[PDB]
Parts: sequence; structure tokens; C-alpha cells
Amino acid sequence: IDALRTLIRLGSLHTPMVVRTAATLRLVDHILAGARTVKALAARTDTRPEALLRLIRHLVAIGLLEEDAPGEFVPTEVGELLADDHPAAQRAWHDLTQAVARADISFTRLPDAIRTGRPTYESIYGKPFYEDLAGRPDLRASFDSLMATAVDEAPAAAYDWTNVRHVLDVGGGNGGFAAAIARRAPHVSATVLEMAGTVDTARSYLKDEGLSDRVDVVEGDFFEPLPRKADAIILSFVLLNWPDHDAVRILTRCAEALEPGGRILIHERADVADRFFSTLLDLRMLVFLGGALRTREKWDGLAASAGLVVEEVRGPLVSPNVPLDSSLLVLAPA
Amino acid sequence: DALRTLIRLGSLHTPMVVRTAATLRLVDHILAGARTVKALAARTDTRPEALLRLIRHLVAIGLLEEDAPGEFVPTEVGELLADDHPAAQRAWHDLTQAVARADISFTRLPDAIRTGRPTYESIYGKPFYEDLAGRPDLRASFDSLMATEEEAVDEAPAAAYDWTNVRHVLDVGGGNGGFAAAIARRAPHVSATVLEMAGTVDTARSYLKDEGLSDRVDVVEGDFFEPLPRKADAIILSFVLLNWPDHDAVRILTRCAEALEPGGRILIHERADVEGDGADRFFSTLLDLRMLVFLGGALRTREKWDGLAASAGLVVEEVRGPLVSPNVPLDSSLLVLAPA
Ligand SMILES: CC[C@@]1(O)C[C@H](O[C@H]2C[C@H](N(C)C)[C@H](O)[C@H](C)O2)c2c(cc3c(c2O)C(=O)c2c(O)cccc2C3=O)[C@H]1C(=O)OC
Ligand SMILES: CC[C@@]1(O)C[C@H](O[C@H]2C[C@H](N(C)C)[C@H](O)[C@H](C)O2)c2c(cc3c(c2O)C(=O)c2c(O)cccc2C3=O)[C@H]1C(=O)OC
Ligand SMILES: Nc1ncnc2c1ncn2[C@@H]1O[C@H](CSCC[C@H](N)C(=O)O)[C@@H](O)[C@H]1O
Ligand SMILES: Nc1ncnc2c1ncn2[C@@H]1O[C@H](CSCC[C@H](N)C(=O)O)[C@@H](O)[C@H]1O
Repeated sequence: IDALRTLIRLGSLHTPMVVRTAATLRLVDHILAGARTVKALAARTDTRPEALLRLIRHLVAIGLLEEDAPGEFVPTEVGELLADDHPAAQRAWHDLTQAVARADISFTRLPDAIRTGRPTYESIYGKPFYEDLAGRPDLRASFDSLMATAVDEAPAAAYDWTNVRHVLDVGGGNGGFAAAIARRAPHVSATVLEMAGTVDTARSYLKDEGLSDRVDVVEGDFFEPLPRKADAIILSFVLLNWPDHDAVRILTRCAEALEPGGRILIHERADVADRFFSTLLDLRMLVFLGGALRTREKWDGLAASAGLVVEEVRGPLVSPNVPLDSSLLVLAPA
Repeated sequence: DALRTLIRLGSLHTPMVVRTAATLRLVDHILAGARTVKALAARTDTRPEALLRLIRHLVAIGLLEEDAPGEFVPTEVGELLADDHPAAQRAWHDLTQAVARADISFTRLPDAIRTGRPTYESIYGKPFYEDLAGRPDLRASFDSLMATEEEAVDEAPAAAYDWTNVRHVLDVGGGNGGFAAAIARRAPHVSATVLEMAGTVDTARSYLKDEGLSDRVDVVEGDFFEPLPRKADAIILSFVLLNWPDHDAVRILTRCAEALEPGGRILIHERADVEGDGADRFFSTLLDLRMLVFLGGALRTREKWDGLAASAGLVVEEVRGPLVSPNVPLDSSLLVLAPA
């Protein structure tokens, strides 16, 4: 009977949907904003009081809410992470109208991705992942914000920027990694290569950090010739989005733009308790994009195809509000 | 710790990993000789690299273990996904069978919370039982999941009632007729009738025939919202009323009260809603929220049961008991109802 309870709990689809539904309704923020009754809570969220209580009941049973006084539910320690100002952003990561939780519906067709090795995102939303964001500015922004989370300081501190002149952050996102280098290395100029939409939140984030004279942004496709050369080329959580043959192409473009003596830095999670979140990231890449997490041995193959060699891998990098450690692989020409 | 706990709780990928393993019959294929991923992928027609990434999550959640290098075997928990296991959890997690198919309705849980209305129809085009009425594979699958393959999970509610003075039993919505069978084996003088829908009446007929009981239990096709096909002294409603919103349950109960013989009783076999700080609350809200998104139904408290009965001109005499069943993680009760 212990085994039965364990399997039912593990296989249950209603619990993560309860968490996600609570996040989308901003339930915890409404509690913290003074909604002390279910009546108040249903009004602020425009839901049915009878139905909202049945959701609160599961939220209590899984330890996200507690009933303090009768009919008064407040967040627990774990439940407070759904507050919108919490620096782990777990509410937005669970908001069904934001990009990742909406992407997560691709897991409902996991059998197909396991049969074919292809992502299931397109069969649900009409377009592959990044094409879908390209037509949905709310999701583009939303995804950009999730990706962005001060938090990339560990990778930057794991590399000596003494002899680095120009840094190119390929698929750099909102430019936080580039910013973390500029703060660390006062002599480097940096450039972010990013897609439409993103380049403007990158430009605004870089401006508001006071660094728009240290880091420019260029709109482009990193499968095409890169806009310029550099001594350090940054691929922070990019290649895991791509099958082997597309990652080779990206790496090849980086190699063609690498200055003499330069290095390509890959900031990712090497495939090896932590296994729970490793496999969650890895299967996400399967069903969203057709990508994957890769072992060190697999990394040697990809670099070899690109005419590169894995020079070194700098050990586990810990970050705030992040349950998975990171690595920095340094690549050189073959 | 807090961050890791919320992510585990909120993750969609773990239950879909379990459901994918059950749908591929992964555990059965290991149990049947597939010792390598290669042989596993071929038996399931899956990609070896992709099947391994799924296996890796099944190990992380403790459903498989790496015995020898590259050889994965089920754990004691993982063995519950074997097809002959009497709790039938593989079928319950099979995406092509009725309930795991219906669970997709949870992806629209907000709508159900906003409106109090089930979301099954918006995904599949038809209300739950109308969808089964067009899908013989699903109708059959659902009827087998309610039945359990165990002849004796109905014994506790059946042993909680004295069938001494009972002449005819009407099992309204009695599914495959196991509850009716459990009475006839405890009560040799009793005759029973199962009222069920098209398709199900035939699996109840063949189940009762193979139990040797077709001359003690008959089966009638019908709509329990219409006048019932005959009168009776015990009218059984086992796990039916939770499928229906209040107004429909009152209509069902009213039809039951109209068919009740003098001195007879309507028996309700369900889970009585009760506040709890216990581990069983997880499975209580699972059943209750399934009823919301599948059907618009609900689990009900005793207080709520009192109100339903009075609308139907009935009164709850006694609630007979949190009868605990062997190897079932949810408590059932038997409410005894008589006319007001
Ligand atoms: C929850 C852990 C992590 O935040 C690690 C990892 O997130 C880490 C690093 C990430 N990064 C910007 C440094 C950020 O600091 C975040 C708060 O923590 C991660 C995550 C998820 C994604 C991604 C992740 O990188 C993606 O990159 C990604 C992508 O590039 C394209 C589509 C989807 C995704 C992701 O879903 C997360 C993950 O591994 O979930 C299993
Ligand atoms: C796992 C516990 C239980 O089996 C209790 C409960 O199942 C109990 C009693 C049930 N019954 C036929 C006696 C059978 O013995 C089963 C193995 O155990 C239950 C369950 C599920 C359903 C239902 C359940 O009754 C339904 O009735 C149901 C329905 O009538 C129409 C659509 C869907 C469902 C259900 O999904 C289960 C439940 O509560 O899951 C949370
Ligand atoms: N063809 C393309 N050209 C340039 N950038 C691309 C691209 N396809 C995807 N990307 C970018 O790759 C990024 C990966 S996710 C964000 C990564 C960021 N460096 C970080 O570590 O936080 C996305 O921002 C996406 O816009
Ligand atoms: N209008 C209707 N008339 C008769 N039966 C109905 C019905 N609508 C739903 N049902 C039946 O109600 C049952 C609900 S589940 C049946 C549970 C079963 N008696 C048991 O305890 O094991 C299904 O078998 C379904 O066929």
C-alpha cells in the first residue's frame, strides 16, 4: 500500500496543474495583499468560491498553503516562493500564460517525442519554439525574463579576462552574461548576438546598467556568418537547444569568427538527487526543441566536428535560486 | 530545499514520464526478457537515445534501477506498472485508456476553477459518458478500470449491511455488476438487477455469467434519470452521485426514491468528504478534482449529503463506516437513506 501511494503520487497530473493554476491566478500574492477569506480570494481572482476552495484543499494537502485560522489560508515556507517578487521567479515559471509553462504542454505528447526523437511543441502550437516566440511578443518578453532571472557571476569569475579584448555573446539573451564580464573586466568591449524582440530588452537592460558604451547589441542569426570576430565567444545555455548537426553549425560559425589565440566558452550543464532536475531540463529540450544535455564525451565529438577541442572544463558553478549546477567548457581550435 | 520542493511539486514532466512508461508497457518488456536498452527500444518501437533519457528520469524517481551496467530493472514501486499487477496502475496510467486520457482535462484547470464547469468536452468534443458512448475501446477500458480485477474490493461495503430481509436489489449504474455479485455471494436468497448504459450492460452480462450468477442477477439497459425499470428493497448507488452536480444527483435520488419498496433503503457507496491533516487527503482531492474537470461532479460532506437527500424527499439514517479496504489508499462509506 506504500508502493501504491508512491506510484499514484508520482503519476498524478492534477498536482502540478494545481500548482500551475495557483501560480496563474496569483493566489499567493492575493493572500499576501490582504485577501484573508476564500470570498475575498475568489473575488480578486474572479473564480467560483466553491471551486477555488477545492483547489486550496489540494494546495494545503501538498504543503503550499496552511489553514491558520478557520477559513483563513496563508502560504507556507514553500508556498511563499509563488509570491511574484520572490527572486527565484517560480510563479512566472509556473504561469500558464508565460512561455515555459505554456511550452510544458508538449509533455502531454511525450510518447511521440520518444518514438521519433523530434519535438512535440510544433504539433501543438503551429510553429517550432523560436518561430512561435517571433510571432508572440508577450511570450518573447516572457521567455526573455525567465532566462534572465548578478546571477552569472560564477561563470565570469571562472575565467581569466586579462588578455581578452572583445567578447561576443552568441545568443546572449538580455545581455546579463556580457554585463557580468564588463563589470569584472574594465578593458573588454562586448557584443550580444540576439534575435528580434530580444535585442531591445537586451539594449534596455544594458543601458539601465550604465554599460551601453561597453556592450552593443546586434540583431542576427547565429547560423549565418557572425557580425564580427572576438577573442572570447560565449555560448551560454544555447547549444542544449539544438540537435547535434545544428550545434556543430553554430560552433563552426563561432570558430570562423575566433581571433588568433581566442577561446569559445560553453556555459551549460554537463550530463552525468540532482538527477531529477538534470532530467527535467534534458527532456524539456527534447520536447520543446529537439535538443539535449550532453556528456563530456559527447562534447568531444561535437567540438571535433567543428574543428575544436575541449581544452578544459571548470568545475561546478553554483548560482542563487538555481537547483542545478553549471559548467564552463573552454574550447580551442583543433 | 524549498526551491527544489516546489519544482518537484510543479513539474509536468514526471507524471508524463510515468504515463509514457505505462503506455509503452516498459516494465512488462523488462519483465519479459528485454535486458538492454537496445532490446527495450525495439520492443517498444522507440528511439534508443530517447528511450534512455526517459529511463534516466524513471531511475531518478525510483521506478527503475540500474542492476548491471546498461541493464535496468523495476523497483518494488516500479513493479506496480506490470500489467498483471492487481492494482492495475499501468492501465490507470495508459494514455490510450479512459482515465489517463481524461486527465488531460487538468491542463485547463483554470477554466474549471473560473466557471465550475468541466473541461472534458472542450478537449474531446463531447461530455464524458457521451464520449464513451461513441468509443467502444474507451467504454470498455473505463468499465474495466472501475471493476478492478479483484472479486473482493466490494466486500467491505457489502458486509456492512444486513441482507436478511432483502428480496430484490437494484444496482443503479452498477457498472460491471461486481457490487451486485458481492451481495449475491453474501446473500443467497437475494435477486439483483443492474441498471447500466449501452455497451456496459454487455460486459456486466458476461461478467455475471462467468461468475455463475446470470440466474440470480439480470441486467437492464436504461437511463437512471428516467423512471427505473422496477421497484426494489435495496437501491444501490455505488460511486455514481459524485459524477453529477447537485441538481442531477437529486434527480437520480428522486428516481430511486420513486422505485423504493415500502420499508426499503437506498444505499450510497462513496467517499464522505471530511477535513483532514492526513496523507489520505492527497487522494481525496485527486478524486474530487477529477470529478470537477471530468464531469462537474464533486465529493460531498455529510452536511452536504443531508441537503441532497432532503431535496429528494429522503433522510440519511446512518453513515455506516470508513470501511478500509486492503491495498486501496482511499476510505469508502455506506450511507443509508430512507424516505423523509
Ligand atoms: C529550474 C532549473 C533551470 O532554471 C536551469 C536552467 O536555468 C538556470 C540558468 C539560467 N540562465 C539564464 C543562467 C537562469 O539563471 C535560471 C534561473 O537558472 C534552465 C532551466 C530551464 C530552461 C533553460 C535553462 O537554462 C533554458 O536555457 C531554456 C532554453 O534556453 C530554451 C527553452 C527552454 C529553456 C528552459 O526551459 C531550468 C531547468 O533546468 O529546468 C529543468
Ligand atoms: C485510486 C483511488 C480510487 O480508486 C478511489 C475510487 O476507486 C476505488 C473504488 C472503485 N469502485 C469501482 C469500487 C474501484 O474499486 C477502485 C479500484 O477503487 C475512484 C478513483 C478514481 C475514479 C473513481 C473512483 O471511484 C471513479 O468512480 C470515477 C468515475 O466514477 C468516473 C470517472 C472517473 C473516476 C475516477 O477517476 C480513485 C481515486 O480516488 O483516484 C483519486
Ligand atoms: N538563430 C538565432 N540567432 C540568434 N539567437 C538565437 C537564435 N535562436 C535562438 N537564439 C537565442 O538563444 C537564446 C537561448 S536562451 C537565453 C540564453 C542566455 N544567454 C542566457 O544564458 O540567459 C534565446 O534568447 C534565443 O533568442
Ligand atoms: N444515464 C446513466 N444511466 C445509467 N448509468 C449511467 C448513466 N450515466 C453514467 N452511468 C454509469 O455510471 C457508472 C459510474 S462508475 C460505476 C461504478 C460502479 N458501480 C462501481 O462502484 O464499481 C458508469 O458505469 C456509467 O455507465
